[PDB]
Amino acid sequence: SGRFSIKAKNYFLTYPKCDLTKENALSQITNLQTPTNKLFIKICRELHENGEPHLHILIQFEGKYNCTNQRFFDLVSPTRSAHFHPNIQGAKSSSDVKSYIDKDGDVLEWGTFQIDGR
Repeated sequence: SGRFSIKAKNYFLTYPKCDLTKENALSQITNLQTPTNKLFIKICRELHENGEPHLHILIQFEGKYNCTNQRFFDLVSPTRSAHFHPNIQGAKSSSDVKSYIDKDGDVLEWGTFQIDGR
């Protein structure tokens, strides 16, 4: 009846068993346009206990972005003719992002984050 429409300032992409690198995702994500504006970009890789390679992404736009289409975050393999459909998730938190941001460790840092208000 309804449609998939997400509206949040924070968005998290999850790629299950995705052999996609942070560089490719960083380039694709970075090259990924938005109706708002891309501020900070945090890409961290994580492997599941299932032995499947997972990737984590955390971006924060200056304004609330409407992710009512899972075609924008559509990442494909630039080395293989395979497409991947990441799961878009809206962070109901605000600063909580900073908490996770602190949790560094072999990750790609792009852009500069800025918490509006205190």
